Amino acid sequence: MSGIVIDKEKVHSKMPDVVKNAKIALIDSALEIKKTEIEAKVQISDPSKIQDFLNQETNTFKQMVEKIKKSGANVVLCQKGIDDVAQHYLAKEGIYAVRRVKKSDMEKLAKATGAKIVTDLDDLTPSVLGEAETVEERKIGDDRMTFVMGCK
Amino acid sequence: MSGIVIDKEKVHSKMPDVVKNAKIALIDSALEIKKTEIEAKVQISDPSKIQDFLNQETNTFKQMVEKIKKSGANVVLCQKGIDDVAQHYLAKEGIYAVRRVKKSDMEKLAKATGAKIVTDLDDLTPSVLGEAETVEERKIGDDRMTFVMGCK
Repeated sequence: MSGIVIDKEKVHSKMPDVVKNAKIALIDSALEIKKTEIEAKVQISDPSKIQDFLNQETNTFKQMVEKIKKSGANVVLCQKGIDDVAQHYLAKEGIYAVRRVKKSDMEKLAKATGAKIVTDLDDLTPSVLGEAETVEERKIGDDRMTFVMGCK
Repeated sequence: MSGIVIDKEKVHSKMPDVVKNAKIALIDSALEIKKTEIEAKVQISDPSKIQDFLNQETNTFKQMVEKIKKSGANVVLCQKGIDDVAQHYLAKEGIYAVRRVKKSDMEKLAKATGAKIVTDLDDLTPSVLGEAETVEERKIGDDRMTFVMGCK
């Protein structure tokens, strides 16, 4: 019982309330494509290739999000936002996810869990993850916070 | 040998050069989603649901385009543009497709083939198609035109 509390709650529904022996993935990168990248890439596209382009992205993205499960991670604390496509997948995988985690929390979590805050998903591997005996969400007053306990 | 010539060529590659006993689908509707509908629907969306929305569209669209094969049509002459996603599918189905067909040509084709120019895909059925002994593309001088012959 040594830890970090985070005033954030799991981003999704059917995500676990508790995770015993958590393999924590600290992602500094955003698990979502900015409205500006898409709008810009859509405007500059030939009218006929808009849907083709959009499919390539959603597939690349789904392939990229999947690199989280492949690392064996069962908990992912993202510094940025996590979009709905990424929320659903992580939910089905039973992965506990939190978004908009403060930079300070990310740094603390890093040192307390021995995880390496990755800025890109192709760098997410079993070795850059953090360890913690238990990661869980609970009601603390009128707030739902995330508790990272037993920081190994 | 009675017909309509169209100064347009098949929109795709691996589409047939000839179609014997053509079952012609006259589509007044566009087989593509306007850049403006998407850009607008993307801007007004919550940043996180952009990709979800985009997937729903591509699937609805692919389901809608498929209503062409289901009618038994082997030739589709669209009054508007046909996007790349729609070009590929039609190509795999061996369906001869042409886009940006002039309104006058559409009306002529209608009366000469007995087809009903549909403005919506859910109205495409075996009965609203036209008949023609042969629909084919060929080089006429420095142009590649479409010839609808044996108009039944």
